[PDB]
Amino acid sequence: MSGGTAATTAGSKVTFKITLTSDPKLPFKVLSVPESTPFTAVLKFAAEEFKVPAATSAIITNDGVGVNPAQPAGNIFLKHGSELRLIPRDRVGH
Repeated sequence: MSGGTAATTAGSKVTFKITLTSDPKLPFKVLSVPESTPFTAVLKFAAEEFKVPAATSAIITNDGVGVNPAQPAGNIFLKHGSELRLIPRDRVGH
């Protein structure tokens, strides 16, 4: 079949993998978007699956880096890649 891809593939795009590190559950989230899409939209789609507010939530990495929704998807994948995690901000700015 032509045009029957279960995963969204447009051509030049970066894949993101976010899991819940603060909660006991670890529902992985796959976000396939182009470098044009900023991390603000990426964190939004991830927070949508986690059932949490993206405005008051930050994205850390599997190593231990609190990445913020400001850089573009291309820069986020270039810096870390697909190792990401969702964490709710408790104080002003995490």
